[PDB]
Amino acid sequence: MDLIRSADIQMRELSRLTKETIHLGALDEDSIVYIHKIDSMIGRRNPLYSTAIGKVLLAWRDRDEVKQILEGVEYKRSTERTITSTEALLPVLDQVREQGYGEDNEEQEEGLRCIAVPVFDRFGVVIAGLSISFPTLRFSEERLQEYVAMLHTAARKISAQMGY
Repeated sequence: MDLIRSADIQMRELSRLTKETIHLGALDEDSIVYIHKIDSMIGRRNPLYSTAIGKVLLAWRDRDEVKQILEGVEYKRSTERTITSTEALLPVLDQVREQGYGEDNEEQEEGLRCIAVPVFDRFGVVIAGLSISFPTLRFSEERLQEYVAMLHTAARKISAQMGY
């Protein structure tokens, strides 16, 4: 597929620029599926509500489609920070749409942080999320903003190559 071929190039570029773990994820019913990865030094499945990619796959969607997708989900509290109801998640999705990126701030695993941005198809629907990992510590608003800016560049190229 063309999405993975374009993504592969831009993900290798982010890995080059950042040395971080880069993922490409897509919606599989009521979970995310990792479809590509470039490692720090693919088929894995994860919750929609605790992943940065999950948040971006939902945030631009019709909010009735969202509540539909999330109907079947059994929320599980992984960590202190995990969002564990639809009612708690919908306001988070508002912020994701507003700011243009989604995050997982130790919501799946202590010590793990991820930041993600939407990848659009030719119609403006989010078809994948493109993310960057993180060990949590050296937090810099500056690192976050630089990471978001480079994700957006990468995603816009992938989307353009999709016909967006």
